[PDB]
Amino acid sequence: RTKPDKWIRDEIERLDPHVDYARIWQLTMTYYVDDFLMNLIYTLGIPAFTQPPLGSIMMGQVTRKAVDHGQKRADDTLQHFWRWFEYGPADERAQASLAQVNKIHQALAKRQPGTFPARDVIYTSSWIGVAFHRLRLAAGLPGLSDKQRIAAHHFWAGFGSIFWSEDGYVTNYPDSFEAMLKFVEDYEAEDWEKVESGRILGQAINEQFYDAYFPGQLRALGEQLVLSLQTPGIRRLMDMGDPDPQAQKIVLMMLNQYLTLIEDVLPDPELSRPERARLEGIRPPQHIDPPIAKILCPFK
Amino acid sequence: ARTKPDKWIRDEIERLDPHVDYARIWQLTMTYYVDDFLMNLIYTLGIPAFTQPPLGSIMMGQVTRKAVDHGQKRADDTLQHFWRWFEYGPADERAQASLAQVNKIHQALAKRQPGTFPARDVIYTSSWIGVAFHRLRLAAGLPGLSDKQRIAAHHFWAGFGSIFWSEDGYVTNYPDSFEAMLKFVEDYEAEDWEKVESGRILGQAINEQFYDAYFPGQLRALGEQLVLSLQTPGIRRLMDMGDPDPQAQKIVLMMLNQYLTLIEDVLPDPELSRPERARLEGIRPPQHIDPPIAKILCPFKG
Ligand code: HEM
Ligand code: HEM
Ligand SMILES: [Cl-]
Ligand SMILES: [Cl-]
Ligand SMILES: [Cl-]
Repeated sequence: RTKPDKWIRDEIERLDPHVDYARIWQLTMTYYVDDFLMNLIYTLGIPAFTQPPLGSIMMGQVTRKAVDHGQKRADDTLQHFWRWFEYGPADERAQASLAQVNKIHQALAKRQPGTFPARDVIYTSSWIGVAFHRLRLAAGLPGLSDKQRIAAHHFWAGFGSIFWSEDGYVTNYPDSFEAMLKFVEDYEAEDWEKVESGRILGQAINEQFYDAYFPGQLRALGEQLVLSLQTPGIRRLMDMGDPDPQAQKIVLMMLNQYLTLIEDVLPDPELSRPERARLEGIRPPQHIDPPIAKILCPFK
Repeated sequence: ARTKPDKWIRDEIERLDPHVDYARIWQLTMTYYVDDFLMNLIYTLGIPAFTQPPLGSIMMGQVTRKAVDHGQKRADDTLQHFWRWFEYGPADERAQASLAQVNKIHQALAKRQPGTFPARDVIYTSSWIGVAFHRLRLAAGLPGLSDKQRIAAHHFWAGFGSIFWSEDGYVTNYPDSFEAMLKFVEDYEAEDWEKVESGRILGQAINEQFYDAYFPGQLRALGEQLVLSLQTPGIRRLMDMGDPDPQAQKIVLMMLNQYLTLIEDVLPDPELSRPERARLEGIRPPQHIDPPIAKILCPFKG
């Protein structure tokens, strides 16, 4: 062992959340978090991101990638997310990945105008920046600490500034973590039109998670986990159904206990998950190097 | 298309006669709610128990080396037999022909190293398996096997005993009840077994197979707490496994309690046993490949 059994909490406490926001987000989102939890977040996220009809149409009907190749879509998305999370928006390795995502979105926008308003870039990024926070609160665990919240804000405000939308690069971002939460909650309270494309996509997204981590007879358990964590508003909008009240209390407690065990009790990891992944003989699919492009709009 | 009611397994046991239908009751106890993960957990807890006698850890760890050098294959190969026995029971030719193969294996091993397969150890090992889920449940704060499950488990393993070869002959004189099986297991585990390096080496390779299969990379620590929380204090000391972190132990035992509660009491019962489910998959899962068999020499009588 190179490090003390407990060092992550302490190292965050030592850092400045206004300067070291990249490092704090990395410590928050890439050490205790593994491929399973990161997949859980993506699974909860895509149906949130696609509350606008044009988004569920785009993914579910137009490209079909989530429906016909759900596993590849999940792996492809996460290759980018892990890279961003490891290095942050000031780093060229993350920026060149984002440049590729911007190029993808730009071509999609020509196929279907109105799919990429800045509103949705703010929402999606804000969702991700508060995701683990909200998941923890749903499981009865404490929210992110003061420094984690401030860092998460600066991290996502930073990525916002280099994130393309049909309204241009996202210059005017929520002002604080609390402002990100309120944006996400306000957006989720909007009167989105309910559409069959949303149901179809939500189901394909859910099934990817089940197929990866809860195969065969385990499906039912995995379903309770997702339906226990997905917001009531998004479940209704996408016809996902509702958790069994008894199962929900149990699965949330099990998630609570697992996170408690790895955070408070068992030794902290010495390396981030991406680092661990790059030591494996075969590169795990979520940790393959994302495709990159020319950096057009550099971080300021 | 649900074919069965959400809850039918408990009720089916309740309708059965544990003195006649013991094979079916054991099947309902050990092959529906149990999956490959839990079955692997039972194997992992079992081998170091079975090898408390030095000659057993020597045989597996030094002589054949299979559990040390090919742990995953050993686990799969053992469980192919266990699932088959559990699905059909000792009165069934399919299980008998598998056991005949295991008897042949043990017979050749016993010639290589006499004293490795006394009736004592066949009784202990089979009794350990017959009370394994019972003890695991009690360790996790759940109720033990029900009246009929206990009776059936006894008859099941008494039956297998009668066709199980040992160096003292086929095991005719078996513990007389579930309670007697539990006391035999407890008495054996209280014995003053000689502590030997072969035991440490084997116990650690057994543990590592489980970690490698279900708790890879950073998950290992969690997997270790699970095993060390369930393994008996006596066997941990004997095999230098160490002791669980008291905080982690309480957490992992509650998580196991809750998972079993969820699948048993809350979520719909499975419609098919795990072997049945397994035989529907495009590729046969390794635990559920049909075991190697031999000619039935000593047929079940009862
Ligand atoms: C909100 C509206 C958005 C829509 C409708 C959308 C849709 C898509 C589509 C259609 C793809 C191509 C793969 C496919 O056919 O499914 C894609 C790729 C991607 N998007 Fe978005 N996106 C949106 C916003 C965002 C945001 C805000 C992020 C990140 C913060 C993001 C991250 C990605 C990544 C990393 C990929 C690459 C995945 C792959 O190559 O399959 N998207 N998106
Ligand atoms: C009492 C001491 C026992 C010892 C030392 C022992 C040892 C062994 C050995 C060495 C093998 C061959 C595979 C290897 O190289 O590891 C084997 C096979 C097997 N034994 Fe035993 N055994 C014992 C008792 C039992 C009992 C009581 C059962 C079941 C109730 C059992 C079930 C099996 C099965 C299913 C196999 C086949 C696994 C394979 O082919 O890899 N053993 N045993
Ligand atoms: Cl953070
Ligand atoms: Cl299954
Ligand atoms: Cl890892």
